[PDB]
Amino acid sequence: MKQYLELMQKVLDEGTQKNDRTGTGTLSIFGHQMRFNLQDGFPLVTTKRCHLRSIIHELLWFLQGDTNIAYLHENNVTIWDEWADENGDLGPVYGKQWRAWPTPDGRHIDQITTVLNQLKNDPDSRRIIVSAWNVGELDKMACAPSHAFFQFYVADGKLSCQLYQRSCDVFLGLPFNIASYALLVHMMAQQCDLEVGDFVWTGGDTHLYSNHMDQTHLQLSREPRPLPKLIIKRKPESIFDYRFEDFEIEGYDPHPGIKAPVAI
Amino acid sequence: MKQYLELMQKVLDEGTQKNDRTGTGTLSIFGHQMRFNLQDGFPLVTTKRCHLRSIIHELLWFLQGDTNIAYLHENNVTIWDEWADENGDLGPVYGKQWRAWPTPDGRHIDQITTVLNQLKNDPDSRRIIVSAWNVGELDKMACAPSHAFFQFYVADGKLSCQLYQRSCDVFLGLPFNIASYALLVHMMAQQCDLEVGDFVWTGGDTHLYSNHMDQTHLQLSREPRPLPKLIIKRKPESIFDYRFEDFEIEGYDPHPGIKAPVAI
Ligand SMILES: *SCCNC(=O)[C@H]1CCCN1S(=O)(=O)c1ccc(C)cc1
Ligand SMILES: *SCCNC(=O)[C@H]1CCCN1S(=O)(=O)c1ccc(C)cc1
Repeated sequence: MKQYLELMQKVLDEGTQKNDRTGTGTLSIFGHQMRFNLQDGFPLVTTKRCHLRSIIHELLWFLQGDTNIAYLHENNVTIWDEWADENGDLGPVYGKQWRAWPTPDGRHIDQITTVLNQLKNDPDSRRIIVSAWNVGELDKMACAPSHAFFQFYVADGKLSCQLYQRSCDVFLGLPFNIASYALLVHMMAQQCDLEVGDFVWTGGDTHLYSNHMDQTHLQLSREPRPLPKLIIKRKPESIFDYRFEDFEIEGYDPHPGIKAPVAI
Repeated sequence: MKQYLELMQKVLDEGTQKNDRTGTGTLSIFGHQMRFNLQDGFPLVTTKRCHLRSIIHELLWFLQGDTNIAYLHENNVTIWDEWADENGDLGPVYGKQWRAWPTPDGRHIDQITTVLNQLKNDPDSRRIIVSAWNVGELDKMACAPSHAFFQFYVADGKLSCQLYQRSCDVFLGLPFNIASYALLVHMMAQQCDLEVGDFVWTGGDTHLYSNHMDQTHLQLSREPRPLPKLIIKRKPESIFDYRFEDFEIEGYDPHPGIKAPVAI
């Protein structure tokens, strides 16, 4: 997409050479923001085909609050396979913190139920937030949350959401992360009876891996296509009742997918 | 400063007229990002006289982990006085979370000491983060954090910092928050033998209260002056040992102070 393709070119032109924990290099910048008006269309990258299948399964898995990858296994989603332990456990990563953030005194906080009630009873709140950044549980996680904190906002009947992404693999993770959050906004807008507003994406350490450079150069030579349109075929009773088949993307016409080596 | 007046002009030109928790009335935009290269000068607003006295006191108080206004009220700092209980307590707000985030297993994490060690030993880490967003303890706090989460980053010997400010009073709070974090960045860079890089400010619900409108347009009729300069006079043994008198501002020649009323 245009903002996506400008950010890629910005990392190339001004990123500085950095080394990651894996000994692979990166070109990196710090501080970047893009805004997607979801009424202009579903923000799925069109300069390389992006499969939504796993994105959709992951989001539902998150909202259900389980962190073991058996559900992903049941639908053959393998994006989390390498962090899981022998029992398929990730520790208390995203979904555990979204639905059951553990308190000092033994209880759990359901941040999705909270934001849904704030959106419905107090939509002008300035603290309609969900944080995955549970400092006291970072050491138990298979990985520290990348897409770390998000906030919702309502204006003129429209629901917007901003994500702070402390660490961003521009080529491989970003298209995935942008779709995931746009998806959730549509879902929440429907459950709160709102229209969709903007998806504001803000990055911390925003980088392109050194072995993503040919694929980036190839992707910058293509021209973006008009954005697709998301169709939710059925309005379920609550935000926790979506099923994979509820979502359809229409008008998606991407250039060919581009394969990139994944860095562990 | 230029970035600061551009943000005021943006809220006035794009903002949505809404109300506050008290119902006061705001003009707000959702999502914004701006940058201050700290080698250009210490980002203290000059379109109205701002006093660094209180900001320094508040930051040393935060850094001690303190949440009682006693130290602030001794040094005639009254900015927290309306939130404090009859004992002067604010609850586990900012400084408590910075220095002793309570984990579910009964540990306490010192986030500042953690980012200090990560700056010295793993400056390329993509998780050098301090979060005040302790979901579990928000409702024990006199108010939920405004300047909720910040991240450090190092490139070419310079220390940068990005803050995610989930609610921003642009006219009254913002000048104080930008100067607070820029002072923090100078202190950390001093402790890690780094030079200062950029302060990146990102906002969530970013608003002007409607009783600050004439003050805001008064400010907007003035030209930004040249940025003052910060001189630190000593290199204390740790980031926790700075004193008020180690800090000097040079070249500060602001337009006149502009008073305005605060929100409850
Ligand atoms: S575990 C270290 C950082 N990686 C991640 O969190 C990965 C694990 C699977 C999902 N995320 S992702 O960054 O959103 C992602 C998604 C898809 C691909 C191909 C790579 C990364
Ligand atoms: S407790 C409700 C929100 N108010 C604050 O968090 C205040 C208390 C003092 C620090 N903050 S502030 O938003 O940074 C601020 C600073 C200075 C003035 C004059 C007003 C508000």
